[PDB]
Amino acid sequence: DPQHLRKLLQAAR
Repeated sequence: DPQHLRKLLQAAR
């Protein structure tokens, strides 16, 4: 589930 890896990466500032 790489889609969520990206989502969480996108979550970090």
